[PDB]
Amino acid sequence: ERMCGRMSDFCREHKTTLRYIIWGILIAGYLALVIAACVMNFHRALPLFVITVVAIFFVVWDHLMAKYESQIARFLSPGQRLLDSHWFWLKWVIWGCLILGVILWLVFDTAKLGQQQLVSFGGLIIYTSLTFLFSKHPTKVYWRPVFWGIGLQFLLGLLILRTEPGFMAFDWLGKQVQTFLGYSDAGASFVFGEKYTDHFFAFKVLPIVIFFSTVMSMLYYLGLMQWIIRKVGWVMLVTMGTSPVESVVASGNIFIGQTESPLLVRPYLPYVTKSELHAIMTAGFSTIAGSVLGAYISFGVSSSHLLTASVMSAPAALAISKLFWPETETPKINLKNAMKMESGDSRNLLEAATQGASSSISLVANIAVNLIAFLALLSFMNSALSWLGNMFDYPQLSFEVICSYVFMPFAFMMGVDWQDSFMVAKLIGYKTFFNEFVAYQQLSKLISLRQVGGPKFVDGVQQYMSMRSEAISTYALCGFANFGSLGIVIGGLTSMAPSRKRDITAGAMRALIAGTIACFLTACIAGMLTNTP
Amino acid sequence: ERMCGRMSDFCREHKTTLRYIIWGILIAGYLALVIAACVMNFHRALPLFVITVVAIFFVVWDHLMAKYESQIARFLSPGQRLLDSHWFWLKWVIWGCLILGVILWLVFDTAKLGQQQLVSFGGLIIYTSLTFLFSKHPTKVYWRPVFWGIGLQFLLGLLILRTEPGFMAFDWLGKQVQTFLGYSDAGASFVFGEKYTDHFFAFKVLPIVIFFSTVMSMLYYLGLMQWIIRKVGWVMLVTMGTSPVESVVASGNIFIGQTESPLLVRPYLPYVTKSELHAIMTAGFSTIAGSVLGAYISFGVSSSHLLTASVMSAPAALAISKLFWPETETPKINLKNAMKMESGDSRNLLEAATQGASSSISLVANIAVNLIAFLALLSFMNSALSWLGNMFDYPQLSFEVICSYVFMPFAFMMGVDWQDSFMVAKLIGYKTFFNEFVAYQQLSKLISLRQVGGPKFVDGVQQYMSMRSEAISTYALCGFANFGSLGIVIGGLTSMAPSRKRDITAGAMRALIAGTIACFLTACIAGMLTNTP
Amino acid sequence: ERMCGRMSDFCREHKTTLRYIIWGILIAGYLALVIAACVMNFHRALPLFVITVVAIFFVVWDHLMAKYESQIARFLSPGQRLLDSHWFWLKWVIWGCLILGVILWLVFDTAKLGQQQLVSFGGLIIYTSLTFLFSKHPTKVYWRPVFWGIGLQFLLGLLILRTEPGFMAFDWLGKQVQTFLGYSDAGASFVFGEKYTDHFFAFKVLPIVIFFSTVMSMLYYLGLMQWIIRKVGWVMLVTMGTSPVESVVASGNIFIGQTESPLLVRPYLPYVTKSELHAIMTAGFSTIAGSVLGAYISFGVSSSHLLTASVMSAPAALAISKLFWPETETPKINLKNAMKMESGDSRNLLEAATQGASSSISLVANIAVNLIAFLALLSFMNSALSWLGNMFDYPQLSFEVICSYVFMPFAFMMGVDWQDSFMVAKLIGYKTFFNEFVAYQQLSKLISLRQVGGPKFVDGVQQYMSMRSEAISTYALCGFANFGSLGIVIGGLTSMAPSRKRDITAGAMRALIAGTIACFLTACIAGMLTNTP
Ligand SMILES: NC(=O)c1ncn([C@@H]2O[C@H](CO)[C@@H](O)[C@H]2O)n1
Ligand SMILES: NC(=O)c1ncn([C@@H]2O[C@H](CO)[C@@H](O)[C@H]2O)n1
Ligand SMILES: NC(=O)c1ncn([C@@H]2O[C@H](CO)[C@@H](O)[C@H]2O)n1
Ligand code: NA
Ligand code: NA
Ligand code: NA
Ligand code: NA
Ligand code: NA
Ligand code: NA
Repeated sequence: ERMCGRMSDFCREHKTTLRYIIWGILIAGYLALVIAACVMNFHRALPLFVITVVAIFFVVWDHLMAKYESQIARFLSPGQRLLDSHWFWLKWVIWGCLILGVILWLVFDTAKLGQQQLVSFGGLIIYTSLTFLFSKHPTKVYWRPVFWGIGLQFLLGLLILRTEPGFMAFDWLGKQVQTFLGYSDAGASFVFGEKYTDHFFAFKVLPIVIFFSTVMSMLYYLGLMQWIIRKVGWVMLVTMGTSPVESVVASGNIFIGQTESPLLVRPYLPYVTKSELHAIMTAGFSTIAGSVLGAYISFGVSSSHLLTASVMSAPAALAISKLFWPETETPKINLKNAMKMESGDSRNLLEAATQGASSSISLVANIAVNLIAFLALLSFMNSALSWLGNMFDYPQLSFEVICSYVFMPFAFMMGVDWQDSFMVAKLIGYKTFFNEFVAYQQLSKLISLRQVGGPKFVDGVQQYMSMRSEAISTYALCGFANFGSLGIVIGGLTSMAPSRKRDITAGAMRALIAGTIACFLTACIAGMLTNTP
Repeated sequence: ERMCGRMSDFCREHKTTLRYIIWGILIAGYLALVIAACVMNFHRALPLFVITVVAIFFVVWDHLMAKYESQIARFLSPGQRLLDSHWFWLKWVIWGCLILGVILWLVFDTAKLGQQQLVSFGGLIIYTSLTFLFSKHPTKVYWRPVFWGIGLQFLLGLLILRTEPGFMAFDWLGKQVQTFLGYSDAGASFVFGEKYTDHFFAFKVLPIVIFFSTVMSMLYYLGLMQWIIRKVGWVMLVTMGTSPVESVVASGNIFIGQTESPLLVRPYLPYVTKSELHAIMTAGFSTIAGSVLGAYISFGVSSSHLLTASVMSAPAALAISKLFWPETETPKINLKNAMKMESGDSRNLLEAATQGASSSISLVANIAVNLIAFLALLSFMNSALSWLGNMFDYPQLSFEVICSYVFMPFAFMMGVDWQDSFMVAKLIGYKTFFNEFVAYQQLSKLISLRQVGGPKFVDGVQQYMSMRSEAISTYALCGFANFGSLGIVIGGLTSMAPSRKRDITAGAMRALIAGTIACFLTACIAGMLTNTP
Repeated sequence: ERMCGRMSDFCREHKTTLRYIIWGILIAGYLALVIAACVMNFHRALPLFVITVVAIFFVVWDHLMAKYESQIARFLSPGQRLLDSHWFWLKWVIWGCLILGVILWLVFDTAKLGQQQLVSFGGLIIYTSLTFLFSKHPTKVYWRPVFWGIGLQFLLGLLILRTEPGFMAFDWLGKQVQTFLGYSDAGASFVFGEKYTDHFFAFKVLPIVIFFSTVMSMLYYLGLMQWIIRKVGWVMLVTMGTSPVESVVASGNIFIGQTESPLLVRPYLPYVTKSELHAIMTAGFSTIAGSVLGAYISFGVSSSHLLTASVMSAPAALAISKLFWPETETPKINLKNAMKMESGDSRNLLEAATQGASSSISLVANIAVNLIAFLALLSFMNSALSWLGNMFDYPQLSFEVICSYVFMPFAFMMGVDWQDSFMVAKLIGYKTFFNEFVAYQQLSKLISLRQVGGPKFVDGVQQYMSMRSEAISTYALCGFANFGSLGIVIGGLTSMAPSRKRDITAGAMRALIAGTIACFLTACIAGMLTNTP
């Protein structure tokens, strides 16, 4: 096999040029398809052209930043020095302008919108004040992250809610997800037959969770998920001044669950501080995963609001975490170590899909069993309370009634009107004691009732509430924060960092409370920008 | 935060009084609700008053025993010394009176009831004699536990079967369980839709198992389960004279499965003797769990008889275990170590519920798969036997026919009449080779046939049997003793005590046989007290 | 208990004779039943007589070989020496006769059958040549296994396809399996109700997998599976000259999956060579398991062809493995060590059934989830391609179209006609990127369409293809070779042999390719013997 040896030697000699040429040919073929499509018809091929353009722009941008990082940093340095020199007096001017802007916005927009929006702003202040009073180290508070996190939420809300471009963008983004979740019906129909709709939740909704988990694993293998995570984490790190580890985890928890987001930084967990560990747990409790997003949309919950809430939950989580548990130690991990995220042990795309599918088995099983147990307990509790309430000739006592009268102040501070605050309080109670699947199920019921158009009151009982209240409830309920999740979060994090078991347990409860506050903070910002129809 | 530090110092200074006062206020509030309910109406609030009274009585009782244990023991000592002094002659009088009482009961009650009850008593003697002949150490038999265990069963049967108070109490207790298992329909309806009744067993019965497992975990967290276990174990220990470890496990196996009852004593397993290890396995094989109780009731099996059999199975298990495998060593574990039972790692009630729910996944999955395999094998075996039986012009040969002609003597000794003994033998065969889900399914069929009222014989084949025979079959089938369970029992116990693998394997088969004998012993006692309608 | 001690002493003294006599009595009873059945009627009892006769023959044969092995080997030795002496010249005569026979068969049978059969023979040559060119060590090729493996396939095909006895035998064997898979309906009906047919695949097909897995475990406990494996492995070892380890694994992969066949040789995995490890993986990828056989038959795929393909896949796997990755080291494991296969830790038959049932849980769960994900991805890909294809006014672009135009040459070489080659290529694509459940589902659709008798072309689109093409597709698709299975195969084999992780990864890709080639080789042989109707 002398010829074979010569071929092997030739391949070894010019390995780099051979593969580079092959990739170049593939790129040229793709560009040829794009240009030909535009030539035949442009209006029909516009989205393909747009996707190609943005991809080219980002690839060129990333290459330039990597290659010319030193030159750009040196070029920026003189301006930074000048700003540092004049900052001692310029800080008052900047702060005064920002305060004036906030005042003007309240006077000319919030007051015009109505009283409820002002109450939302007041609740935002009150929640922040309460977090300060009950802080771990009230004296040792670094206020830069708190203000920046709130400001970033306010800017995101303005761009996505009060501007036609952002409103259109997220409405389009939500509609694509709604289209994407319909593909799972093909697999559900075969496995469970054409009668799979006889059992809606089990045979139609859970397959959506399976399909999304598969896609998320495929994206992780390709590396797009990390690409977005790094881009977002840099913004939060630069503006807020947080540690790289917590910034990366917060950015990654937008798309990933509480139990799989810390895996983005596994080696460095033993060396993190208590504050960073608290922030990690807080971020997990203040967000949802991309696998369960489709199920909530299938119920009837707005896709745009869910996406907006998930994005806004990261800066709030870090801001509340820093205020609730500030940093009193020296961080050890650096930016390069945090940003590098180890992809899984998948040789090819299809193997990644199988791994994602297999992981979804325990996910759906636990979801189904937990729902069965919780609803069974709820029915038992309601029957028992009715039995106890009949002694005083009040047989209507129920878990809902107690929660409505208990969690009412929390909803009123978020800007919900007096009548609907009692209805939102029930959803808050469902989320706090059970999981958020129950709360969104009840919320979907109310949304459907309103869309039907039936009477708003029957026998003196309110049947549905306003559209604005539904939006606020959507933001407040977007989280994995429940008393039950405390144990599994602790167990998983100890399994990843056995040496830090003592520290993990200490901050878990504070993190669980911080996550709920962060969700409420997002709801307050949504409430003060939405209008009363 | 000087004020915060002062508040923290104040809380630390009087931590004990602060929490005690809070608990006192809660207790006062509960009492205020109870008294107010009684004032408004007494007949309507009676059960709440009763529950409060018994709870107060037990709390006071437990506190007094804990505080005044030494004084009470010293007060009792003189009487014990006097009894010991006169016991050498007083033992004959007591034994003679007990023998005379047994004779009188047989003559004036059993003979009046009929021949079958006398046969039940004879079978009770015969089973005990057979256990003695095939004992491990026939010479080294301690007869106190054997007689006390049988006597306790006889007293329990008299109080629960032949007295209006006990009969009413357990009928009421069974009805509450029947009400309790209906709450799972709320969760089943949502997960599996309103058509969940199209698939009865999978979508309605298994959720009952999930719900009960959840409740059992919640009770274990609160500590009620241990409270009852200690109370029962003390009675068996004091009367029978068994070791604390086996007494606790036997009392706990009334409510818990064979594989989770030994966890009540995990640390001390390596130090137990062979006899105690045999008793532990025997108790597991002679009882059922509280999670599968609802499924059996859903089939149609009597709730009262199931509860009565579960209670009566513990003294029988210990009695047969001691006789079959008596003690020839010195026990090491003491009472205080055995009674202390380590609760699970659950921070709150809701976390306990989630843990109980998660554990039920493997339970229902194994149940469903095992049933599919066993019934498929049963159909294959019956077809093969019919194929083989046709050679001799007898195509009716089947697994049922062989079992009916094989296990008939065991049922006749339990007091079943000649005609129905062949029908009970089939159920015994189903339980021995398959699990007890199959046997109870067949028993429910027969119960439904009788309740319908159709012909008792069609084409010369008996369709159903008497009510008394159904009760006896209910007692005999209440156990986890099957050839398949031998492996999983050994594996789980080795996993808990790796060093004792050699001892565990040796006694597993004897324990499996002892459990079946104990179940038969309970059935014999039930048969000799029930009447022929 | 002096009598008991005497009985124990008597049992110990003559333990061997006591159990031997008991077994003899049981054998005599069985023979009495057989003879009596024949006496009453012979034609009705014929199959029982046949089974008894063959069992007796094999038992006697095995005993004689074990006892008289040395004498037989010595008796054969002189002939072997004489053949070795004259082999230097006799080899040319034997080889020439074999070549002449092949030529005569082609001229007088293949040419008569038609052109397509000749193309199948050409494809067989071409696939072998390609494996030679891309071999790991082309110079160090041992050609004995390659020719013997192909020859054994040719002989098996002749006996099973072109002879009435073999054709009848495998048709009968397939029909028995079809009867055997109907027994699972008994368990499915109870667990999932009488409406279990509303969801065909989940509630009827998967239980078949559960039932077969249970039966396979029971057979493994009894030892029949090993008995057949040794008999087949000896034939392949003697004729082909392969190592005992790979021969045993190849014979065992006919009945067992890729992940459980290596367990037949667990201790010796660290000591195998690279070539043997490659052969093990190749055999796993070139065969299916007996648990999934029923599901494929339920779809509508021929049982006889599936059995024939599974048998023919072992010699092909070894032949291709040796050619693709020949041996350049010295094997260490011997025949006695390889043949001894350690049965599982099952005390009795029923425990084995439970263990087999439990293992099937993960099997069916992974199957269902993988199918849901793959079909969902397929729908998404097709929609995306249609969206991209509309730019060029070609909205019919799809995964099927691309695969049809890509994998066409592979199907044409196997002997499929021009029109049907494009249809077979789609099935090949489904098997390569997804699993073989999808491909067989599509194949069953085509088979049903043909059996209906509808038009073969509608709107110029072929709806179904010939019966011969369906057979060829059946042979080509019989394998577990897919890109996704690569990871799980590597993980399982590393878990069994941790030290060989580096070697396992290197040969996995070559093994995956070899398995597909082996499946194609079987299809080519089937194509050249089947006739065009
Ligand atoms: N991808 C994940 O990690 C995930 N998804 C769902 N849940 C759990 O399911 C519950 C309800 O959806 C949540 O509270 C979580 O505890 N976890
Ligand atoms: N809670 C438990 O431990 C449990 N419950 C059921 N089973 C098993 O399920 C089988 C039939 O119910 C029993 O024989 C047991 O082996 N075990
Ligand atoms: N018994 C087994 O080992 C088995 N059975 C099925 N599969 C997997 O299921 C997939 C489709 O059946 C195959 O590719 C295998 O990867 N494995
Ligand atoms: Na999240
Ligand atoms: Na949130
Ligand atoms: Na039990
Ligand atoms: Na029992
Ligand atoms: Na196989
Ligand atoms: Na194959």
